[PDB]
Parts: sequence; structure tokens; C-alpha cells
Amino acid sequence: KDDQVFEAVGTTDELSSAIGFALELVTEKGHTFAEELQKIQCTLQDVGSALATYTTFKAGPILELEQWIDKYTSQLPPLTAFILPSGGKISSALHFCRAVCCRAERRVVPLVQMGETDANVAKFLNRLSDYLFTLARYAAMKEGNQEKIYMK
Amino acid sequence: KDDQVFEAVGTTDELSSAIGFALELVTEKGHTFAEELQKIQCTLQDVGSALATYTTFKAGPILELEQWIDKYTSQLPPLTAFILPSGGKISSALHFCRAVCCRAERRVVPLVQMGETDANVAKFLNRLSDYLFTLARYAAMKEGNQEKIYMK
Amino acid sequence: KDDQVFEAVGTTDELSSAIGFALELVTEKGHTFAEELQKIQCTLQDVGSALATYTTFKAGPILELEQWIDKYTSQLPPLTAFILPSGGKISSALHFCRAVCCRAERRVVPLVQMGETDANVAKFLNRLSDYLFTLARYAAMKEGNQEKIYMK
Ligand code: B12
Ligand code: B12
Ligand code: B12
Ligand SMILES: C[C@H]1O[C@@H](n2cnc3c(N)ncnc32)[C@H](O)[C@@H]1O
Ligand SMILES: C[C@H]1O[C@@H](n2cnc3c(N)ncnc32)[C@H](O)[C@@H]1O
Ligand SMILES: C[C@H]1O[C@@H](n2cnc3c(N)ncnc32)[C@H](O)[C@@H]1O
Ligand SMILES: [K+]
Ligand SMILES: [K+]
Repeated sequence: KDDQVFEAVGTTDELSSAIGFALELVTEKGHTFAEELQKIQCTLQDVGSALATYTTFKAGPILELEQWIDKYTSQLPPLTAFILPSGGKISSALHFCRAVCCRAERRVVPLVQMGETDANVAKFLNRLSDYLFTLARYAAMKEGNQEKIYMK
Repeated sequence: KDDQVFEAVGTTDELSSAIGFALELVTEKGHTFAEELQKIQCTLQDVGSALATYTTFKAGPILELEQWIDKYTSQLPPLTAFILPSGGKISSALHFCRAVCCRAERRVVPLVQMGETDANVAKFLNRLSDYLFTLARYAAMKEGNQEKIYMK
Repeated sequence: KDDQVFEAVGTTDELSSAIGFALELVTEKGHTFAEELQKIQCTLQDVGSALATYTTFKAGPILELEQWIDKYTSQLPPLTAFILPSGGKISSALHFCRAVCCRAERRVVPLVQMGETDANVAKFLNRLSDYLFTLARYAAMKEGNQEKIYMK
């Protein structure tokens, strides 16, 4: 069980660090959501502390992510298909963050199952992966980059 | 077995997203193989669908990768030694993609062993890791960056 | 046991490749520690060879990392708190490298436990994660970027 905790906190750290690099690309251009990614890094620090102690993890950050998801989704065109992860430098970095966030979620789920950590931790990471997907699309749109949809 | 499928599709996604970021660095310079990386992202979407359904996975993309590997290898100097992963921004990003692709292959192999997915999926990822290695060397060469070989 | 070796050598490779990309960002600016990261890539090649053969792994590189850690730590302000992984492009890329290095260490530890590889390999990766943390802080400081500390 302690192996699983080290894996979970390590991959949360890998996620926060990948977001840190994406944040650098954002502040360099004229994007205003850098502060949202920085706030997420603070919550990921609290996630790491919660995994390592089970402990309480409030649902406040989950509802905040849901609010941001709604805000960006309502500015995007309809989408009912997978997109190629691309869309510009910021968008592609956010899709990498998104995939790492899904990997962190996979490491947290067993801990939730064994009752070792709050289920809200896994739900936060689940919403974060949707936030990162939506934010990538938003950045690509704001940069005038076309959303690429493969079907065959 | 369902844990293994989520791990395999997640790491395929992580691979396609890392390639998306490398693709951004490519289109920014005067490199012409951006369309090859984009085609690979489409096949990786088909890989994800095949892992998630076992299902048929044609060998067409494998032979196409083998053709591209031959095309680039025949323009490179001889190499019988490990290189330091570097060679410029594009080349170093492709070596990271290459390592992630090997990790995706490690997640797919157990599914092939249990008969749960087509062996052609693992062979595609195996050839992709050779393609990404060769493409990194090619990008480094086209940029005039020296191939670094450590021996001691 | 052979699955574990492939996982360990693959994640060492992923680490060296991530360092290669960080190295590209370093040489682009006026930072002088590019040669230290390149030397680390050479040792990581030797780590891969040691994991794959158990085999001897000298402690020379460990003491060299400890010397470099001391050199940079003695130029930094005191820190008794977690920082948000950021600090500029180079610093944030090094924090990602740091997290990947911790993941490589997690893959090496079981091999050390089963007596299959030298414990010095795990200690090298442990010191490398401290080196990458310290180097990130140093790069951020040299760039005039403020160290971000979240508490709440
Ligand atoms: C396996 C799977 C994945 C895998 C592999 C996907 C792939 N490359 O094939 C991975 C982990 C990579 C993945 C990622 C995502 N997924 Co997914 N995935 C699935 C799944 C389970 C099967 C997909 C499949 O194999 N389809 C077979 C192929 C041949 O179908 P297709 O012709 O491409 O048609 C698909 C699309 O039209 C898709 N679709 C329909 N509406 C929408 C809307 C959006 C925004 C997207 C992206 C897709 C989508 O549904 C069809 C049927 O699968 C479906 C649920 C299901 N059982 O169908 C969810 C599903 C398509 N995924 C979903 C989501 C949310 C996503 C992500 C945005 C998650 C995230 N935050 O990272 C990403 C998007 C990735 C991208 N580049 O666009 C949703 C989409 C609807 C929605 N918005 O609620 C679904 C329907 C699951 C659900 N929530 O109910 N997914
Ligand atoms: C463990 C291993 C790895 C590990 C660790 C490697 C390391 N850092 O030590 C990892 C997973 C990182 C790795 C990666 C790769 N590997 Co490898 N690896 C091996 C292996 C199994 C042992 C290597 C070893 O420990 N040698 C001990 C050290 C001390 O030997 P050395 O003095 O450095 O001499 C080696 C090189 O000269 C090498 N070599 C000979 N010809 C060539 C050609 C090329 C292009 C390269 C890169 C190396 C190479 O062979 C010698 C003996 O190992 C060998 C097969 C074997 N049993 O020897 C394959 C081998 C060297 N790998 C091979 C390949 C293809 C690669 C990759 C290109 C795979 C990919 N697409 O990612 C990368 C290259 C990475 C890089 N930066 O250059 C091939 C090279 C020949 C070829 N082209 O067919 C081999 C021979 C396997 C095979 N296919 O038969 N590998
Ligand atoms: C779980 C854990 C992690 C997890 C999650 C951390 C998190 N986000 O909560 C992960 C794997 C991400 C992590 C990473 C690191 N960790 Co850690 N970690 C721990 C641990 C075991 C518990 C942390 C915790 O949950 N605290 C609960 C929260 C609420 O406490 P807090 O109010 O934030 O107060 C903490 C800080 O003040 C911290 N602290 C005190 N002095 C210093 C100095 C430094 C440089 C740092 C970064 C922190 C630090 O100690 C307090 C108590 O934990 C502690 C040891 C312990 N049992 O306390 C080590 C510890 C804090 N980690 C330590 C280190 C070295 C690090 C890394 C630099 C390792 C590396 N090279 O990557 C990184 C720093 C990451 C960053 N962004 O700053 C050291 C710090 C002291 C030192 N320099 O020796 C400790 C004390 C372990 C030890 N070596 O004895 N860590
Ligand atoms: C969109 C699809 O992605 C798969 N899915 C959901 N969460 C994860 C995760 N953390 N890692 C990988 N795959 C995941 C499910 O199959 C879902 O339906
Ligand atoms: C080049 C060497 O890399 C190792 N190898 C082959 N495929 C993978 C993979 N997916 N992940 C990690 N290591 C791998 C084998 O030992 C091979 O000989
Ligand atoms: C700083 C904290 O990080 C955790 N820790 C130590 N090494 C690793 C690793 N390789 N991967 C993940 N977490 C690790 C321990 O709990 C330590 O106290
Ligand atoms: K992993
Ligand atoms: K960049």
C-alpha cells in the first residue's frame, strides 16, 4: 500500500510540474488563464498532502473547476468527435498535461478503493482532465488554430 | 484486465499528445515531416479504439512506418553506438516521444499476450519507436547539430 | 523480473530524454550548467547498461552530484516550504525532469530490493532528483523569477 502512495504522490507532482511548463508558455503570450493554472498547482499541493497522510478533502476546488469548464465550453464550437492533440504550443502542452492528469487519476483510484484516501481526490483529478481538455481547445481557438478531426 | 486497458489507452494518448507538442516545434521551423507526425496521430487514435473494444488492426501503417524509416536511415551517417538524447529542440522532443512510445508498448504487450488485442498494435508501436529515433537523428542532421556519442 | 528491468531502463531513458529537452532550453540562454546536464546523460547511459546486465556501479557520480548540490544550494535563499513548480521555462522543465527522475527511482528500487542491481543506482537517482530541484531553483533565481510559496 505504501508503494501505491509513493506512485500517487509522484504522479501528482509530475502533473503539477508539467502544468508549470505549460504555464510558462501561457504567460509568454497574451493569455489570461495563467492564474487558474497556478491555483490548480496549489490544489495539487493539497492533493499531495492528502495522499501522504484518511484525510478530508473539501469539494470547493471541484466546483470551481466545474464552473471554469462551463465558462470555456460555452465559448467553443460543438464537438462530438475526438480531436488530434495539437492546436498550437500552449494547447498541445495542455493536452500532454491532460494525459498526465489521467495517469495520476489511475494511480489515485486504487487508494480510493481501499478506503485509504478521499474519493473527492479522484473526482478532482477527473474534473481537472476535463478542464485541461477544454482549456486546450480554448487556447487553440483564441490563437485562430483550426480544430483537427480525423475520421476515415 | 480492465485496469490494463485503461493504462494502455491512457499511455497511447500521452504518446499522441507528446507528438502533438513536437509537431508544434516542427511546423515552426522549415521541416516538412509535420504531416507524417500528424498521420501517426490519426493511427494512434485508431490504436486507442482497437485497444478499447479482439479487433482487427491492419498492417498498412506498419509498412508505411517501415518505408519512412528506410527513407530517413538512408540519409544518415552510420551509427553503431548509443547517442545522448539531444540534437536540438525538435530532436530532443522526438527522443522524449520515443521513450513515451516505448512505455506505451510496454503497456500494450500484456494485452497481446492475453489475446485481448491484435499483436499488430504492439508491432506498430515498436516500429514507431524506431521511426521517432530515426526522425530525431534526421532533424538534428538537417539542423547541423552534431551527433553526441559517449563511450568512456 | 524481466518486466521490471524493461520498465527501469525505459524510464531511465525517458529521464535522459527529458533532460535533453531541458538542455536545449539552457544552451539557448546564457546558462553555463549545460555541461553538467550532458555529463548526467552520460551517467544515465551507464545506469541503463548496469540495469540491463548484478554489476558494479561506482559512487563517483554520486559524490559529484553531492558537490554540485552543495555549490548551488549555498547560493540560494533559505527554503523550508514546498514551491510551486515554475520559475521560468528552464526551471519548469527541470522540475518535470525531477518528477520523471523520481519515477525512474521508483522503478529501480524493486530491482535493488531483489538484489538484481547495485543500490548505488537508486542512490544516484535519489541525488539526481535533489540536484534537479536545486538546479531549477538556481535557474529561476538567475533569471530574476520569484520563488512561489503556497501555504493557505
Ligand atoms: C476509449 C475511449 C477513450 C480513449 C481512446 C479514444 C480513441 N482514440 O479511440 C482515450 C483515453 C484516449 C479517450 C480520451 C478522451 N475521451 Co474518451 N472515450 C473512450 C470511449 C470509451 C470509446 C471510444 C472509441 O473507441 N470509440 C470507437 C471509435 C471508432 O468511435 P468514433 O467513430 O471515433 O466515434 C466516437 C466519437 O464521436 C465520440 N464522441 C462523441 N461525442 C464526443 C464529444 C467529444 C468532446 C469527444 C472528444 C468525443 C466524442 O464518441 C464516439 C463513440 O466512441 C468513449 C465511450 C464509448 N463507449 O463510446 C469515451 C468518450 C468518447 N470519451 C469522452 C471524453 C470526455 C474524452 C476526453 C475529452 C477525456 C479527457 N478529459 O481527457 C478525451 C478526448 C481525447 C481527444 N483527443 O479528443 C466522452 C465524450 C463525450 C463527452 N464530452 O462527454 C465519451 C463518450 C465517454 C463519456 N464521457 O461518456 N477516450
Ligand atoms: C539495454 C538496452 C537498451 C536500453 C539502455 C541502453 C543504455 N543506455 O545502455 C534502452 C531502452 C535505453 C535502449 C535504447 C535503444 N536501443 Co537498445 N539495447 C539495449 C541492449 C539490450 C544492451 C545495451 C547495453 O547495455 N550495452 C552495454 C554497453 C556497455 O555497451 P556499449 O559499449 O555501449 O556498446 C553497445 C552499442 O555499441 C550498441 N549498438 C550497436 N550498434 C548500434 C546501433 C545503434 C543505432 C545504437 C543506438 C546502438 C548500437 O551495441 C553495443 C552492445 O550493447 C542492446 C542489445 C545487447 N544485448 O547488446 C540493445 C540495442 C543496442 N538497442 C538497440 C536499439 C535499436 C535501440 C534504440 C534505437 C531503440 C529505440 N527505437 O528507442 C534506442 C537507442 C537509445 C539511444 N539514446 O541511442 C539495438 C541497436 C542496433 C540496431 N539499430 O538494430 C540493439 C543492439 C538491440 C537490437 N535491436 O538487436 N536500449
Ligand atoms: C509527501 C511528501 C512529498 C510529496 C507531496 C508534497 C506535497 N505537495 O504535499 C512530493 C513527492 C510531491 C514531495 C516532493 C518534494 N519533497 Co517531500 N515530503 C513529503 C512529506 C513526506 C510530507 C509532506 C506533507 O504532506 N506535509 C503536509 C503539509 C500540510 O505540510 P506543510 O504545511 O506544507 O509543511 C511542510 C513543508 O514546510 C516541508 N518542508 C520543510 N522544510 C522544507 C524544505 C524544502 C526545500 C521543501 C521543499 C519542503 C520543506 O515540511 C513540512 C511538513 O511536511 C515530507 C516529510 C514529512 N513527513 O513531513 C517530505 C519533505 C517535506 N520533502 C522533502 C523534499 C527534499 C522534497 C523535494 C525537494 C524532493 C525532490 N528532490 O524532488 C520535493 C519538493 C517539491 C516542491 N514542489 O517543492 C523534504 C524537505 C526538507 C529537505 N530539503 O530535506 C522532506 C521534509 C522529507 C525529508 N527529506 O526529510 N514530497
Ligand atoms: C474517455 C474514456 O477514457 C477512459 N478513461 C477514463 N478515465 C481514464 C484515465 N484516468 N486514464 C485512462 N483512460 C481513462 C474511459 O474509457 C472513458 O470512457
Ligand atoms: C534496445 C533495447 O531496449 C529494450 N527494449 C525493447 N522494447 C522496450 C520497451 N518498450 N521499453 C523498454 N525497453 C525496451 C530491449 O532490451 C532492447 O534490446
Ligand atoms: C519528499 C517525499 O517524497 C516521497 N518520495 C521519496 N522518493 C520518492 C520517489 N522516488 N517517488 C515519489 N515520492 C517519493 C517521500 O515521502 C519523501 O519524504
Ligand atoms: K508509468
Ligand atoms: K518551447
